[PDB]
Amino acid sequence: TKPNILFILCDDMGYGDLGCYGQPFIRTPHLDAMASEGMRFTQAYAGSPVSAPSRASFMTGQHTGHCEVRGNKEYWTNAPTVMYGNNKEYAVVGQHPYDPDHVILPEIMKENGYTTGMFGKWAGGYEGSCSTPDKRGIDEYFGYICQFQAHLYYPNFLNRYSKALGDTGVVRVIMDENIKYPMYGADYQKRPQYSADMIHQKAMEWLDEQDGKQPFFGVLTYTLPHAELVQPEDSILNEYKEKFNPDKSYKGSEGSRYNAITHVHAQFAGMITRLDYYVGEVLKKLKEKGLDENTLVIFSSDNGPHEEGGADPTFFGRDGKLRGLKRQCYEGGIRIPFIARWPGRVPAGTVNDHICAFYDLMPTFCEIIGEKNYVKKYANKDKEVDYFDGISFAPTLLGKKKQKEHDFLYWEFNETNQIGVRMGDWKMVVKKGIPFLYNLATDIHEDNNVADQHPEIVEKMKAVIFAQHTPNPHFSVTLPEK
Ligand SMILES: O=S(=O)(O)O[C@@H]1[C@@H](O)[C@H](O)O[C@H](CO)[C@@H]1O
Ligand SMILES: [Ca+2]
Repeated sequence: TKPNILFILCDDMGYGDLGCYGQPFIRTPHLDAMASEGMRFTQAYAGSPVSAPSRASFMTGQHTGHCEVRGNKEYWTNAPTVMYGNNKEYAVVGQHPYDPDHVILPEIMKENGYTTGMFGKWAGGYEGSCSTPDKRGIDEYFGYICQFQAHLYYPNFLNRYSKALGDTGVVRVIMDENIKYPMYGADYQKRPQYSADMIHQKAMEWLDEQDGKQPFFGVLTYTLPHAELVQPEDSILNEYKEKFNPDKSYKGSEGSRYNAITHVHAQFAGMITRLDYYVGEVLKKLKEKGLDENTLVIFSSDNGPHEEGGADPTFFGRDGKLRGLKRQCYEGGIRIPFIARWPGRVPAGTVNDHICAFYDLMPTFCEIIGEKNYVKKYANKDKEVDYFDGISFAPTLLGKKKQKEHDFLYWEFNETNQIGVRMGDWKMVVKKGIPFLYNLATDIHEDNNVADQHPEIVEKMKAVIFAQHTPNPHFSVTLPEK
């Protein structure tokens, strides 16, 4: 009968920003109940310390030493204008496209008889590119094609692809009341069409059309709690304007599409309690429709905590254990919350220390849906080598037999010019070609560089960097000396 699978992947949430992982100032009751009926992962990693490559890793089953997308690259900077009211907007939006000759996860599900849904941020390819959801195995899409467009929670348009409405490809749905008002300044909050509510409703309409004939695969890529720090001025926000006193404000960034706002500690806390509430409505709806015993639901985040649009990770991180933010190959930039729930399949109230990353999700779903020897089926014969880097963690997720272990995890990132490797207790961060070494068992906060005492380990972990990194012309890093 094949099981349904939902993956809820949010935007710029830290390892320590949820209650069940140890946040002290924000309520997350729906996700904490999910973990209490679920399995909570303690050593789970993003594909990258930043959005586009992390999402590419998940989609491709490849690490950033091999992947086509290894960073954020914009294709809208020199696009022509289009006017929505008095608002000058970009006529083509989005980021670098996925390689059309390497398979992604939505296309494997389609081959296996699933119907496919995706609600929120795409960030896999610009409008008109070789990689938009219509061409890469998505039946029903609604949200933001472009990472930069997602900066505004009250935008001029959102993107749609709907077989059901007989769209021939991606269109723009114009937000008719928003366009009457500026994009920046005092009058911006006169915009009434809030993106995260409108995108959550479309996801919920899709789900209510589902029944126990065809299996369904859903990607809920909601933008909370990414900047800007603007939302509805309702009860959720007011609870936190109460708890936090005094509070700070944000001056704004017109060039970054982050609007000025007051009570920034209140804004950020409200945005996480709002996302928790959405996840409450998903889990209830699955029970309401008799879907709960045959649906796997996973919650995670695309990278480490942020400091954009008035965010204050220092205040919210008071009791946290990990070093660093988004963009850093330090543990705080890559390690993320990961919760799984499947009544009577995934054991309830469990913690799981298995060392795993987003590039492991492709083989994990393949093993769950019955699709055997996926590499030989989907690998491209016209390539000199078609890399697949993942190991399935389906065994440990069902607490059964034969869990296999990585020799290493690997990450590289251009903006901070860093490389990260984890090999058991040992962790390497290369900065501008110089290796730093830490033991995570004696030093989780990565305070003591012990490269001096451990040269045999340093060379081994360089031997991994040399074997795993391939040329990519679009994104570059400095390798250490041989
Ligand atoms: O989470 S990320 O998408 O990496 O956030 C980044 C954001 O920090 C940066 O300012 O602009 C890019 C645009 O591609 C993304 O929106
Ligand atoms: Ca992100």
